[PDB]
Amino acid sequence: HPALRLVDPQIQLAVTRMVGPKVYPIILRLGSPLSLNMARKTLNSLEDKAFQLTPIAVQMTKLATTEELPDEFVVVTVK
Amino acid sequence: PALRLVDPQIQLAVTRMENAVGRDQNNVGPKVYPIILRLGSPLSLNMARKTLNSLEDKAFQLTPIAVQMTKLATTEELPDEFVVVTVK
Ligand SMILES: CCCCCCCC
Repeated sequence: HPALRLVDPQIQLAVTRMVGPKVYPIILRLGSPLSLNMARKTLNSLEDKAFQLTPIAVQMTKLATTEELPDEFVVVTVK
Repeated sequence: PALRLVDPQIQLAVTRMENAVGRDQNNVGPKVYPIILRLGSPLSLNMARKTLNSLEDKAFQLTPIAVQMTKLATTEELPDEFVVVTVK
């Protein structure tokens, strides 16, 4: 019943292990939902530094027709 | 759940198409960030290329990809710029 969902092309997957860094579109077969946080060590004190997590809102159109699928991509599956 | 550290073979690519003001920020390239999983429900990853190009229905060649992820225990193991993927 989970229909394939296409992640918009500002979020892609770089796979160096198969042939150099290659960006690949992302398909999601969501079983459980999924969030996406950007982490940087920019909460600088006088001595330490902390991590701030700014969530990234990823737009996910669900796939209408399988003809829309690209020639090549990666399928991330969440159970 | 526990924090796994995906090895540099697999990283997230994020492109800033514009700026905050909408300034056309093209020809600057993507930005690759190491991935870390707040992994609850387990996760899979398959490369896919189209095959069976006899027009009938388009088919895809799903070759699984080995996700080498290492459990992290210290903060200096954590880079100063990364991405956290959270699954329930
Ligand atoms: C919304 C992007 C999901 C990327 C998951 C990558 C896990 C190796």
